Amino acid sequence: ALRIKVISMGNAEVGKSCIIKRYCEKRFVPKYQATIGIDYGVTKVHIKDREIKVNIFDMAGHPFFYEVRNEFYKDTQGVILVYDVGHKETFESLDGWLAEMKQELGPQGNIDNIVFAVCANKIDSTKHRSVDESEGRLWSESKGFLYFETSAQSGEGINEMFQAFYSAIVDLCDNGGKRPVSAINIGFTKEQADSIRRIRNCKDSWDMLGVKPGATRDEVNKAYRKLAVLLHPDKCMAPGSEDAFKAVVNARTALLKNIKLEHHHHH
Ligand SMILES: Nc1nc2c(ncn2[C@@H]2O[C@H](COP(=O)(O)OP(=O)(O)OP(=O)(O)O)[C@@H](O)[C@H]2O)c(=O)[nH]1
Ligand SMILES: [Mg+2]
Repeated sequence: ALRIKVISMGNAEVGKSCIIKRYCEKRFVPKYQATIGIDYGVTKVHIKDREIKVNIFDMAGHPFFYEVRNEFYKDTQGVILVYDVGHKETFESLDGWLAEMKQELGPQGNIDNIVFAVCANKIDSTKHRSVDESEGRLWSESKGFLYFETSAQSGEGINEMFQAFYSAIVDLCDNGGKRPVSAINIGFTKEQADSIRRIRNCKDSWDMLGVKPGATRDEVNKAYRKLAVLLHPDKCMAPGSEDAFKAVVNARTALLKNIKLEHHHHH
């Protein structure tokens, strides 16, 4: 039986609690009760035919609770990221939510092994709609997130979002908690293809990472990591990316070896 952790993020009054209670407790009330810091609960779901025990940390969206929320970003498998189509400041704030999560995970952190369901919520409201499906779908899908139009009041989109959410999370768990490689684009970036070819026909390790002689260890480190995320054969399906990755790895150590050796014979 699978044990996972789900959190909710997004501005106050956006509907995080009511999305969760609509699907898990089959209930909805119009009366607002702001989450105070964080609400913890356990629910059980059966998706695929894996039995999933879901630890939910429903977070409070008000900024006053910044310090309360920071403890609960680590070891997260799924995120319910919510805004209100009727209030565009909640959609714009979503970059800040990603930033806040990304720092509580440190530089190790790869939100790419986390499933995100973006919920454009309250589509049922008569009120003037200020965020359109194009804009939210583009912001979400361009980041590898799922996107759904939802209403906790009507139920629209709720069951479909949660079914897609938990299936992506089951797929993530069956792959060791690493983002599953999707057949829907075993293609590859153009800059990926350029970097692989530029790395074949390169005979110098300075130019292989894009740095000139006399570079800090910290600069060759930071050149290396941007190529590593670009070219790792797990992430990049282009032919020859494994050899390009190996070449980048070996170049980094060639430079790091001579840097520290020139620091030891000089100063
Ligand atoms: N019309 C409409 N109202 C909604 C919908 N979802 C939530 N609400 C209302 O919006 C208010 C806020 O909903 P919550 O779920 O408590 O919002 P929240 O994101 O949990 O807010 P905080 O916990 O304070 O961050 C409540 O009054 C809900 O009734 C919706 O889909 N449609
Ligand atoms: Mg809440």
